[PDB]
Amino acid sequence: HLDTALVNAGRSKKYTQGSVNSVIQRASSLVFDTVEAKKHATRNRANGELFYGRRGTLTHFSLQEAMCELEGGAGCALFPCGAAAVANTILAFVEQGDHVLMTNTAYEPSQDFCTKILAKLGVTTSWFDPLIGADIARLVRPETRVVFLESPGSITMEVHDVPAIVAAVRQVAPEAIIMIDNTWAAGILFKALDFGIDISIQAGTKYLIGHSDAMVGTAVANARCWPQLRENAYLMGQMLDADTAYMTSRGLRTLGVRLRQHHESSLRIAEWLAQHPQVARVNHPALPGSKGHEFWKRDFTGSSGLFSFVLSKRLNDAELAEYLDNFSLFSMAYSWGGFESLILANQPEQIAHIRPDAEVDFSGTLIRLHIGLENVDDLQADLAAGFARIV
Amino acid sequence: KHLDTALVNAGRSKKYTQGSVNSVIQRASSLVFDTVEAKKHATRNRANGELFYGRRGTLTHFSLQEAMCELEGGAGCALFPCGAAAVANTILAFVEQGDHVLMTNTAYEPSQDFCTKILAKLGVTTSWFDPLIGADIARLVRPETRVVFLESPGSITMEVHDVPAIVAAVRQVAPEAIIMIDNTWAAGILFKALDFGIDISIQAGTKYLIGHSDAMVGTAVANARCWPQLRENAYLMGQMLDADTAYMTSRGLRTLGVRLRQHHESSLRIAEWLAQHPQVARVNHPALPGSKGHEFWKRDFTGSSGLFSFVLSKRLNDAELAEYLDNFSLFSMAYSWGGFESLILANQPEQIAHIRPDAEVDFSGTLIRLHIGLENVDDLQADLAAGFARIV
Ligand SMILES: [Cl-]
Ligand SMILES: [Cl-]
Ligand SMILES: [Cl-]
Ligand SMILES: [Cl-]
Repeated sequence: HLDTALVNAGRSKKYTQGSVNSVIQRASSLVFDTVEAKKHATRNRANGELFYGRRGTLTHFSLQEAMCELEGGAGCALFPCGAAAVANTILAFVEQGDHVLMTNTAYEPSQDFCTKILAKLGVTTSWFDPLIGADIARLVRPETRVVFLESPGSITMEVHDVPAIVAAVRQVAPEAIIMIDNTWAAGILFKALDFGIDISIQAGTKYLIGHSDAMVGTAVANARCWPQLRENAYLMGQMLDADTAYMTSRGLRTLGVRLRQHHESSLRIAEWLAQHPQVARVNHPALPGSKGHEFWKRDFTGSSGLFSFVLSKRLNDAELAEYLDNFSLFSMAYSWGGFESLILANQPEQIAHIRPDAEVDFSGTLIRLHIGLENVDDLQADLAAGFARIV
Repeated sequence: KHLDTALVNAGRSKKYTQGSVNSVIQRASSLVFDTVEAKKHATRNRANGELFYGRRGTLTHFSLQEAMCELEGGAGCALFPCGAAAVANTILAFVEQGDHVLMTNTAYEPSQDFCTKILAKLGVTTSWFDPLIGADIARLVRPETRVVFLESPGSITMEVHDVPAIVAAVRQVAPEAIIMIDNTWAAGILFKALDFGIDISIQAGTKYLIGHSDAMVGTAVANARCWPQLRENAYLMGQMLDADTAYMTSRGLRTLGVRLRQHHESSLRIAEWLAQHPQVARVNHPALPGSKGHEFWKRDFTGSSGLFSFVLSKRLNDAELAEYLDNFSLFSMAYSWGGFESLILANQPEQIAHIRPDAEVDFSGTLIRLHIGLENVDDLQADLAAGFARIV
């Protein structure tokens, strides 16, 4: 069962050496006792033998083993943050002339990587609606090489129909590299590699770490794509420091108890918001009526704590400040996936600007919440006080 | 005023240290905005030293960036998870499809491999030059040459560029070229690259900045002209350094003086002895007279580090290689360098020839690269002497 796997994944004796957790091996240089030992390490430098710190130490090997088991992949590449994982995993599979097909609900830095970096390297990008399902077939070009998913979407939380998207992509381009940003699910609430996706990318920064105090990107690839991902990310010098690798493994151990609380609390708050006269719409994958909710219920095994809702009106700048500045428990900050609750606002035109090939369908101010581990009645009380300030 | 005082103090402003000697370690992704106005101010200054997002940095990163900018005389310092990431992403930040990169053929092998295995498929071509080409590099600059990549001394074989001659030649034919250098051997301070008209000085902080072989970090200090593009394009690739390693890099600066002076004295003494040794055909140490580009090192550097190489009087067969390398008492076989301990590695001539693109090597003996650590220099010499005894 998954809770037993979260506790045990990666904690083999060769990495833990008697402690419960892996050792922390801090290292650039790794010492070869003999020429024959150096030859053996050289041959196995991509297969978990100590060779060089850029390839990893015992601590990295342990985390890689854990992520491969939890996400069901053949290998796991480590990056200094989620944006690095997205950028470098896409880059590992394109050449000049290739085309990228990305959901227009992709995390904004992911879009910006395509339009600002890939574009000047001769790699084009086009977009698709997250609910496009099987109609994505007509958007696959002869030169399309990567299809990039993100389910639920960033900020607006639309859930893909991945079985329909994958089936349609494979009909037109069987050898396409299908990737997903699986951060919201922490890679475990949606088993992407079981759905025909080639690579599952996460900002471990969010729920894997779970305490908002470390940054880490991971990419777990199937056997078909792992050697190319591994070697091309390595050619860009991509790695994670040993101590953060340790903290990522450590975060796995409480991921189950944390996510169950994030799910329980955020769904309760979402249900209350959906009955609220000052709320026009609630974008929570687990709430019935939300875009792609039926796909979430069929394809996911749980929910995390991040969602959004649209207010009944567009706040003016004075109301936005009166609303946001005076919360007692919710804090304004970027990122999410930690133990504390956060709030951020976007006006409709701010979302429209980052929805290429699409138009927004709401006019109220959008509020994105991360529901942390605080008492749910206290968080509700905080939100209710905010509603009172803008009524 | 002097460098040792700067190494002790660089980056240790009270806003970062907050009462302790060293900067605080601020571990964060989320950084909290008290008000909408505060978020607006942070957003405007997210590339200007104001707390905004962990990917941009915390106080710990700002402290290190301030120190690197001061020590290397730059306008900004980008941070990367290792030196190879700094090289790959600093080159990538300036190239576009159709561009050409002109790189010394003595570049660090992973830097070459990035050019030929990543850049090539992105429509960016790379060609090479001999490290001693000097002013004759002009004829190699193409209309599409965007980056000129130096590494002085070179990897393994330690040839020192004539940077003034190279830079003047490039500027004459392509003044808008981005001139970069991998300045790792100098720890960015023994050769003040940005004072020589180089645009960006890159370092594997992994080596002498960290100084204990237990953290990986890359840095790239850019001049005012190139800093905004380096910064924003490295950021779009998600390049950053964890807060704790940033702290350890700043911490390493504090002993960088006493360490480098010991590495210099010990390695030059060993090089001088190797140069008199009948079992040694050539000593590649930038500080040793007669070494390739030594006169440029003496004119343009202010010190030496502890990494160098020498060529044996013969090519060792595989049995001799094991007998030699396996039985050292103090020197250890490992990659990397710049730590407190001494290391040894061997390369056959054809191995080096393979990583000298469009070029041949000019020696036939087995090449031995040494990093001279902080051990007693007489002990290290005796260890080498015992090694010579095994292959005589
Ligand atoms: Cl195909
Ligand atoms: Cl965010
Ligand atoms: Cl020019
Ligand atoms: Cl090395």
